[PDB]
Amino acid sequence: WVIPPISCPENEKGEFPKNLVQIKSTKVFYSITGQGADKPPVGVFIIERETGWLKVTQPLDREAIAKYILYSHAVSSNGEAVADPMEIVITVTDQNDNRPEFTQEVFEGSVAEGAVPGTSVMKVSATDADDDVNTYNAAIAYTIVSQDPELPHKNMFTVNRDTGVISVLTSGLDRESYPTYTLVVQAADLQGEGLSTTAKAVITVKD
Amino acid sequence: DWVIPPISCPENEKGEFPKNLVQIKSNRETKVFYSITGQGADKPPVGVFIIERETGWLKVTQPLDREAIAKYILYSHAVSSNGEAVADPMEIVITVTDQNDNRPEFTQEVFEGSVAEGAVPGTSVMKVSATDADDDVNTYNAAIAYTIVSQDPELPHKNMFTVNRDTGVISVLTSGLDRESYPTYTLVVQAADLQGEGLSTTAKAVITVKD
Ligand SMILES: [Ca+2]
Ligand SMILES: [Ca+2]
Ligand SMILES: [Ca+2]
Ligand SMILES: [Ca+2]
Ligand SMILES: [Ca+2]
Ligand SMILES: [Ca+2]
Repeated sequence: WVIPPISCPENEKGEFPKNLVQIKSTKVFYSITGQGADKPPVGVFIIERETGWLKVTQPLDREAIAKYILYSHAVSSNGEAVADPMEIVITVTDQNDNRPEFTQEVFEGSVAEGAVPGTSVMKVSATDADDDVNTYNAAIAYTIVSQDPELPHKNMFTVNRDTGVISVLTSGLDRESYPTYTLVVQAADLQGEGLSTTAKAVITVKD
Repeated sequence: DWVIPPISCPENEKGEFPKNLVQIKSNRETKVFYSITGQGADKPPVGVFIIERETGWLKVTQPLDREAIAKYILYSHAVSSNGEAVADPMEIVITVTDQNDNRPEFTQEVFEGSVAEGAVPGTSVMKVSATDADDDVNTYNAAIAYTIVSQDPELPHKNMFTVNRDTGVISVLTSGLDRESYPTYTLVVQAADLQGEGLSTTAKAVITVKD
């Protein structure tokens, strides 16, 4: 045989089917087997019997299947396999089509009112379904969007953009005055420059 | 003949470099040395692509940028240890595939428009436009949807105007324009790719109410 590495981007558009590669091996008839061919999901990839042109029949979702393993078969017209089945690996390449997702809707934390600026309070966390191995499409930066109340100061807390750890930023926390803060926290991919989602951190001020 | 399949590589890849692409081969029989020529190999940008001289493994050495170069045209060479080419150079085409790494940008910071006060709801006012440097032929990464983010003043109500999400045409949505109370509106308009769901930017549309 001879089998090149094969790639298809997810979320393609336009006319289908789309040509991938021509598989070459008495007239020969080409077949593919495997999950994605004759097994679920059935018919995502096909091959032309006579030409050996391997094709994709629909847009792909990498977050469903990121890698397909198929086998090509070559059968003469008289009915004999003229070659061993050849392993074909198709790599589905990533597009940034998933926003980060916070693991909780409302994270809860507490802080001692006398805690010095720079004191760690709590941690927020988010996942991103996109390709964190080969891309930055899942590279999350955390930021604080808003603080309620805006008292005594507007920015009482800060979040570490890599780790999602929230710390005391400035002085002035006081249980008697404002016992609770609701922060809107954001997670944004492409290292903060990309798609984003929000959630809340509720911080209660202790003695 | 040579054997050369389609080669593609996504832009903006991270991780360890270099990365394997495909193995280049010829059926010839002495010890063969492989090499590559072209822009991206031995010509500017030099060394983006390299080949292992004895194995024929073609590799990329760094992240690519489709908006700089979307397609490379290289040639592979096969030379015996005695110094004679043992095949004719083979064209190798490398397609750089798109990532959504460009946010849309409006063609102006402030678009200016104007509307007669008694214009019936549904009347076209002005147009906003944005472009996107990503691949609009093959992806949704440059597929812009227009929306109105905000209207100032919010009087006599909000939603005085609307925007066609495909065309950027701003029209009168509801009645109530009154130049002697609210002489102008500043709309914050957004263009967002992936059909409205993706990367976004904002601009202003300032509308002067005529009589
Ligand atoms: Ca997907
Ligand atoms: Ca993502
Ligand atoms: Ca994806
Ligand atoms: Ca780019
Ligand atoms: Ca874009
Ligand atoms: Ca791009």
